[PDB]
Amino acid sequence: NLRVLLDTAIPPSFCDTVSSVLLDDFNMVSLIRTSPADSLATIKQDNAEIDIAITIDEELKISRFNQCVLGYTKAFVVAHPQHPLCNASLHSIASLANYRQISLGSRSGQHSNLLRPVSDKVLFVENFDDMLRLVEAGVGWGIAPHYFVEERLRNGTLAVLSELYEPGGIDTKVYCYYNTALESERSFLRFLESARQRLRELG
Amino acid sequence: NLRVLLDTAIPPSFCDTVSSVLLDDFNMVSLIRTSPADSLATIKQDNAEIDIAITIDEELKISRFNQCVLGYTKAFVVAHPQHPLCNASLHSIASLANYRQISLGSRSGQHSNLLRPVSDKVLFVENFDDMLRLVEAGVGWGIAPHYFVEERLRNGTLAVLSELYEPGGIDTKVYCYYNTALESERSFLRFLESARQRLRELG
Ligand SMILES: CC(C)(C)c1nc(Cn2cnc3ccc(Cl)cc3c2=O)cs1
Ligand SMILES: CC(C)(C)c1nc(Cn2cnc3ccc(Cl)cc3c2=O)cs1
Repeated sequence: NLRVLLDTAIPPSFCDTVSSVLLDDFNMVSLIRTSPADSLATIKQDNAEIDIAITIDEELKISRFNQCVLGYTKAFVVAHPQHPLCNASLHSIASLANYRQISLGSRSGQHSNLLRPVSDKVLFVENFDDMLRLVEAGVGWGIAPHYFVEERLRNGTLAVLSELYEPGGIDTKVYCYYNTALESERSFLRFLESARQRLRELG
Repeated sequence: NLRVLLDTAIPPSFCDTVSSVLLDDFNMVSLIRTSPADSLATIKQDNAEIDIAITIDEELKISRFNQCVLGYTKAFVVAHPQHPLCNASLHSIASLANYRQISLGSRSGQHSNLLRPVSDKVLFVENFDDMLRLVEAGVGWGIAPHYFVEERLRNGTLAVLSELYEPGGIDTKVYCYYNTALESERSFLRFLESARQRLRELG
């Protein structure tokens, strides 16, 4: 019986790539979604008995847990197209610290360097849906995964601010945190191989 | 008159891409090499009067300085091919904390999250040459830029440990830190455009 944690920044297309592989080898595979803000916090509770976390969050090192890289994924800074930063201050880039950010909150109340808010005017939410709902309402700007802003950018509901900072979207590593135990069995290695190929072609 | 800082992790091929561009627009262009460990430390001294830093090091935000991404570059974990971690513990990956690291020292004595050593047994050096000299001598392992370990890996002098952690080498963003002043003049934007194209095709 195996527990796997995917944060809500991992496209749910990926979430199949593993699932088809892991059931070849394992009898029971439990998939658990979490805020990227909650991914590392969670696996650090032993009682949670997580054996794999796919998350964008980075941490020096965790107890009974090895890190590797599965691949890369995109994120944009988005705001309401009428937003002061659309074009008028767009070239400014570092203006973001002065406008209100819609940031993912953490249950733990504290954040990594990566996912810590950058503005002093912050409004915390649990998930990317809440974030973008508020961002469409012109309440603030936010950083969301590509799969969450695809539709809205085509619709013109949302506008990108990040293109000058990082053309093509903000490249973000996807880490695999894995219980040290798995490091030997060919099963885990099959999963990595597939998972890597299967997220390579999603670019 | 314009001062530009390239850390020693930026391939010196790149270091031309800019230089050909910047002299179209500027009359005097001063190129300054620094340890990636010293790049941000340096520009934070106003008396240094740096107007651009190309560095792999990341920092939340700097005074009178905006950040953007020029592109990506490779880094490998290397050790002497006889090294205990070649193959015998290679799959271990997190063993690195237990073997001696050859880390870039900083003049400032302190390091970013990114460039901070990961082993407790550290041996600091000024530059990647010293690092690899010691790594060939089997004294410890180290993380070096691709351009520095190309030859030695073909020669078999050095071996990669990083391939399971991150197939293809460790992707590392190259940031451009730029004095806020430049954000308006078309000159800087020409430089970014070129610099981005010119580092894209170096992959
Ligand atoms: C603050 C600024 C410049 C906009 C950046 N911040 C990050 C760090 N960061 C944060 N939140 C994210 C959420 C989802 C995803 Cl998919 C990625 C990120 C991310 O990289 C980078 S670039
Ligand atoms: C500790 C470990 C797992 C091996 C990693 N550390 C980094 C962070 N890091 C550090 N030193 C570097 C030097 C040159 C270059 Cl080109 C890149 C790096 C780098 O990414 C990543 S992966």
